Amino acid sequence: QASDDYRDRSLSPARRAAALANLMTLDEMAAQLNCPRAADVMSDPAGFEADFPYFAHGIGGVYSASLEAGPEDNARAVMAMQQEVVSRSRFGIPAFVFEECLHGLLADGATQFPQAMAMACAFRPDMVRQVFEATAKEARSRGSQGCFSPNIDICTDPRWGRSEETWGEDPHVVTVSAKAIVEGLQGAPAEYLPANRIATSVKHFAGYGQGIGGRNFAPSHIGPVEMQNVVLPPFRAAITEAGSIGLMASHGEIDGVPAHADTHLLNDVLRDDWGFEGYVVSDWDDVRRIHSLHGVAGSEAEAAIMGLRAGVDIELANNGVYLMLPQLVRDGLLEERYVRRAAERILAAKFKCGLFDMPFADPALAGRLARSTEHKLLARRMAEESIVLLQNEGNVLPLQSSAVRKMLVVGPNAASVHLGGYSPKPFVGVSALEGLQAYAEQAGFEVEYAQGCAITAGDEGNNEIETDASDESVQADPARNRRLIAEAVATAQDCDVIVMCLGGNESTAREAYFAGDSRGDRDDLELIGEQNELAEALLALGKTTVAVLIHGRPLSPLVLAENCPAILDAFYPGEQGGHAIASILFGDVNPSGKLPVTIVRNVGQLPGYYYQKPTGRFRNYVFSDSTPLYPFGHGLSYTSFGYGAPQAERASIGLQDRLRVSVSVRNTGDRAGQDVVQLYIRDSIASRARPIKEMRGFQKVLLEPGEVQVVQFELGPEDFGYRDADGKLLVEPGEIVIMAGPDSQNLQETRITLV
Amino acid sequence: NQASDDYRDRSLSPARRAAALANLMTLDEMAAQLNCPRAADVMSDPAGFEADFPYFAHGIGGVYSASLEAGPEDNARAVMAMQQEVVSRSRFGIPAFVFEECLHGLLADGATQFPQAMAMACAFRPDMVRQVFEATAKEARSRGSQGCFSPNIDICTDPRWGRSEETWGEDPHVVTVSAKAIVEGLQGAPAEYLPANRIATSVKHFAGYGQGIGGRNFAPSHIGPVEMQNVVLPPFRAAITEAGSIGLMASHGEIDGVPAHADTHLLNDVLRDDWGFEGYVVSDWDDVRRIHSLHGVAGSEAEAAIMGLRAGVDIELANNGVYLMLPQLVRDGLLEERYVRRAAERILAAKFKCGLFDMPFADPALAGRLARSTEHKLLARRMAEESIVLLQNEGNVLPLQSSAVRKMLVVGPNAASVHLGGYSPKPFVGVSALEGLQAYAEQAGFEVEYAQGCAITAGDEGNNEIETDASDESVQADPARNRRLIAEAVATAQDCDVIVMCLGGNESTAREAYFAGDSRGDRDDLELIGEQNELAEALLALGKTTVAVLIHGRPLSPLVLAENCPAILDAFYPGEQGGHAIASILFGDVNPSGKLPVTIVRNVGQLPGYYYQKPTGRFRNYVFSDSTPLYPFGHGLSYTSFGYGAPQAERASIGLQDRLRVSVSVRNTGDRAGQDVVQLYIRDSIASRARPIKEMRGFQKVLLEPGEVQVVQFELGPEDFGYRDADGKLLVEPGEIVIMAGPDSQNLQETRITLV
Ligand SMILES: [Mg+2]
Ligand SMILES: [Mg+2]
Ligand SMILES: [Mg+2]
Ligand SMILES: [Mg+2]
Ligand SMILES: [Mg+2]
Repeated sequence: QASDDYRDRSLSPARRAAALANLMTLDEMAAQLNCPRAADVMSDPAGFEADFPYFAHGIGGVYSASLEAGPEDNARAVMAMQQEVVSRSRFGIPAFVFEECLHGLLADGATQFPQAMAMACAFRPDMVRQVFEATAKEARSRGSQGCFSPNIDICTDPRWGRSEETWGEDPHVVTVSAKAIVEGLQGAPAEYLPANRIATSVKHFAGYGQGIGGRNFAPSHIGPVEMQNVVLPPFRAAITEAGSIGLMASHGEIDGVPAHADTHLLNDVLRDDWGFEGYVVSDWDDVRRIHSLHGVAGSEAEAAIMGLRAGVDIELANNGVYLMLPQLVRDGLLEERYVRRAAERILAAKFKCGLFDMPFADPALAGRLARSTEHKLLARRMAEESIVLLQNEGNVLPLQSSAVRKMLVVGPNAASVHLGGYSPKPFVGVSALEGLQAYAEQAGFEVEYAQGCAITAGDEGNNEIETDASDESVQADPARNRRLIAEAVATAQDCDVIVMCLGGNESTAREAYFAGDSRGDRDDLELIGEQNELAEALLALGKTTVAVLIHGRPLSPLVLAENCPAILDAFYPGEQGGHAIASILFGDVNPSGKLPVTIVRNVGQLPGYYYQKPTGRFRNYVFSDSTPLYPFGHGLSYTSFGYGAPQAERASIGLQDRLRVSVSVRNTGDRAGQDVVQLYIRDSIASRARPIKEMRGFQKVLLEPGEVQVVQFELGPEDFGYRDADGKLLVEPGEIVIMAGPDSQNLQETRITLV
Repeated sequence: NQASDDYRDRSLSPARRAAALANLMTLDEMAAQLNCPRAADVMSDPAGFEADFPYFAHGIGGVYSASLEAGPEDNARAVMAMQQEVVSRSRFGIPAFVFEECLHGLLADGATQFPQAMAMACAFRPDMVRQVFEATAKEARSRGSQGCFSPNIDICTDPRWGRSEETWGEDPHVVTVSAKAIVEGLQGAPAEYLPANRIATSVKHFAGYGQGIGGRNFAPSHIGPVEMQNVVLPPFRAAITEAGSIGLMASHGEIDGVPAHADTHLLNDVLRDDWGFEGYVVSDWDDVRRIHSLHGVAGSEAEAAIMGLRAGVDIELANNGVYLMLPQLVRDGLLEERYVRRAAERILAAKFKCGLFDMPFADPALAGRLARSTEHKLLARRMAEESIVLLQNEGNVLPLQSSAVRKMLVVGPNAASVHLGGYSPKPFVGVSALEGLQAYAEQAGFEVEYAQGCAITAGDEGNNEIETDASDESVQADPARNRRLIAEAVATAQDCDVIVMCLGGNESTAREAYFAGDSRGDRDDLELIGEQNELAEALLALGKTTVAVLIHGRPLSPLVLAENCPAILDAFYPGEQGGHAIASILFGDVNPSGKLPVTIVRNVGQLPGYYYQKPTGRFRNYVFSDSTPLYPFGHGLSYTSFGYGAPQAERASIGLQDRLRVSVSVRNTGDRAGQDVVQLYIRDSIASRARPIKEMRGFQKVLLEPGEVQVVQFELGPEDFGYRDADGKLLVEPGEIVIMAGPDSQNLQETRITLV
């Protein structure tokens, strides 16, 4: 360690970081803890230094350097900025260049895969890794070596406008997805990142999705055992198994403790229990908000101090409160060892991502990868694996294209592309209307379009031209909608097939920003506005009619589910989604998605997530069907599947043993198809009450007609036990019920005993 | 505690008499004091009961619900006979605790039915609350009951909960103030022994029962330790450590996987060690067994008994309970006898304190004089007059003028029926809205007609006087029949110049969802159920003078009615004299002065909406939806008007341990006398843990003549300005406190002080 040299590429990132940090002044180390927006650094670095003198020593990171630039211009703009940063540091430390990679890179010209919750419907973690390996390549070639993704929050409240960012309600699903995403973006765990990979910052640590009322920023009520067995597991796997380099903290509070000042979470759990060696980044301006919003720090200075000592390493903010850290050290108010501790984490991450050893970006590579043929094909395939068949009464689907003459494609989400939050605007891709038009051209039937109704005012017809940004969204006028509905009814008279494209859009489910009176959470889970009136008016014509749901949050479409026989749930299907919808509507693709959330019947029945305690849904609501509209794991096929009971290899095992379980699944229908075999356990008696069922595995299987297969699962003590308030795994003797089936309701079971 | 202590010495303290007695008792005799089955089988056949349950050879801890279907004198005599059977079996003559329900009066045939608990919370008259429960205790003790499973001091944060009406609202200060007045009314002011004609309280449900997710009865609550210390516990802490509640009952539910009936931290560390409780912990009905059979935490019934007893449950409320295994478990070596002795001694000390050893069992003739006495009926009338809330009075439709009315239509599902709420004797006995208005018309010289309007539940139409069984599960009223009933009321209304709509919910749409079968009582919607809005809009379209009176259990969010009907009274369940109090307020003889003790959200999708949000709790609003409350906490109008000055603190800066005087002037700026509730709130601007944007710390109902001014005085201190950490330690921190005052939680002026 005495001989350690930071210029030695054969040394580990942590040892190069320590050797470099020993050469640095207080001001140089403190500059590494700032991450403003890139825009003002890129446009006038000399003026940025004038306004923010720390920039004489370089910078920790910048956020969103893509700006409005296409792939090659983005790469060149980052190279130019990096040269400005590296020229200011005595040691040539480049900036981290942070972007969003929720479902593809948030940058002009980049491939837009289906939204996270859409992809969660696929139950194909292998394809999730591919999607984010492709995202990483696009990001890194354009100069970004880190991102503020994945969102591995748990969606327990679909009122939340950010639900679409999550992989659903289930800890197992969110955990498996977390690992696939981190390995996709970073590569498999290694001392150094492979080339063409980027650092992840798993967010938001921890409990952000449990905000009361589904209101963004609102406190979460999470007990310590609930924290350990529901909310933390995806983070623990992302950190301790897949090796995520970064982590982002949560806006919110738990029991009065803001996450950005939560030493128990940010230090005791993350550093001591889990051994995290990467960086903790704040969410936007959330260190200041320990004071300005939560009222826990008495000033900006004290907020800076609380966040740093709690364990936040780098502040994502313009003119952040971390700009005060050098003077607070020099004034005696803050121990310099906390500046050094954070800067050493940042530096080791920068070494591990190759910043010191590699070019800044690769403009020509960036141009080849962006929306490449291979990446668009992947986005199409992901959508084909994700779309969920909710119901198909009377086998209306698949449509037979030879028997179609004139199809009406109608609805607020027919002609527009819908990509979800964190997508480059304007949206680029294949709307449902365009997918069906292109399919009709090949198949030889006619397609007619009608608006039907609007969801938000001004969002009608095409989505190709960039809609007025920063303009506040307004609900669509009901009177105009009823005239649009009558127009659609009239146009439908000579159509033999109606395809209604309904749901929500990026204005009715969205992140409610801190500024002003920004809104994005809903107090109702039905289809908003006049869409139900539209669907009823079309369904009354007695035509062959189906619905395709395009939307962000999980929706509870009761009127539609009651009156429309066939419903496809596509969430946001990505830039190739329209082709995938057409292929599924006509049975060229057999739908195979399953719901990664429970769909409750109405918002007054929340919470409805499937892993309730024995008392959680013990009592039902008066005069009201209290069953879910669709249970977790639900999804139909154009074929049928028969299941045998789960078979354990032994009837009894020791507290530390593993156990093999097998399930026989057979295609009992007419068409090749995929089903998702799902494995659940119940810990019958426990030292703390446990859910009535908890998913511990799943497996999507392709089966030809009449084909039968034995699907194998392996469970261990990490599956049969639970973690206590301190994170220690308890395995206790007694009965475990083991359940398997095609969803969380149609289960068969066997029982084993732990001894 | 001395060796000379003698359990027969009435000059000794209850605790010392209980120790002296316990030293004389066997394991089996002490264990028998830990059982509390339902009274009926003990009373009907005591020899058969002892045959079925051998511990009864040594007496019994308690019985539950001995009133049965008997009136006051027969009640008192039936308990005397049963107590003689009990006392004759105990080697030492230990009588039974006789536990009844006293939620809003004694749940027994012929007892005075006061307004429901949430209704009475609207009155902001804790002095009258104390009187109401003094009257209730008299009626209970004279009939042989010396303990009750009351008050319910849960916090109503989720109005979907079918038991909302049993609580005193959402605010910790209000529920704390109410809890102390109830305990001091039922038990008397804290004393070594209960005075005559008082009974023991068992404050329930410990702790967090109201926070069950989904508003679903029995469902887990998610409560952090600081929230628990500053929201849920303060009423229990005040009841236990200040008012001296002798008993306490635990909760059905779990927090973070820990059943409350097995929560050693709650039942021992906080209740025994931190607070110094010396009374008894009684289980809720069969909840010790359910540690095993519902929660899945105990591996067996024997393990459940052990968990409950060691956690700190002293007496099991159950038939054929798991505590019947306690003697054999001690003898088998699976349980230390000292836990049986710890529990039985608490029970015995409570019995001494309640005078069971030194008093007659009951008093049949006094029981007959007290039951629904003229003084108690008048108190029930006056309480309703103080509780009914004027929600809105657009254009000053109220008060009606009696001399100006000719023909009034009284219409709606809650007009002709009496509604008293859960935990009331059936069939209900009282003055319905219709009857109250008919009697007012007779004296006033105008006509009244009645129409059903619509039904809420099928078979519940017309008056509520003749008895029907509770074994017919309730079904919702038929919409087509209701539409015909709406048309009929429309026709009847054509000749009426005034329409009074009696709407809301009933004891079937808000009720306790019981354990057995598929019992239901919680709602996933807060609007008026069924066709009541249809009925209301049909009558409003006629253009006559129309007012609405709301009669219901849970807080309701009647958006349609709030938008379309200009004058709304909220009566909750106004007790057995409620019909008269409603009529008196409709015509101006009483100026309404109730205030809401909960926040009323616009719709169930905006829950939670309780006012004391953290700064982030309602930081963001719902897309395309008015996210303000429909009515804020503390809201209530008047037939006069009140002008408020700003709160004035006596000092701008005080020390951490100082008390502070604050005054608020209020002036009657209208033309008739009336009451208002002056309300004080604080905000701790900066705190080591984030605190609510405002927290009620005082209130005072005032009565003012036209033009009269009063300067209301409040005093605040460390317990008001600070907050309790996760261990219960009061933290007071230097820095700014905002002090706010006004007639409700939204119409406030403020001043700022500094703690140094
Ligand atoms: Mg929506
Ligand atoms: Mg077990
Ligand atoms: Mg607890
Ligand atoms: Mg109701
Ligand atoms: Mg303070």
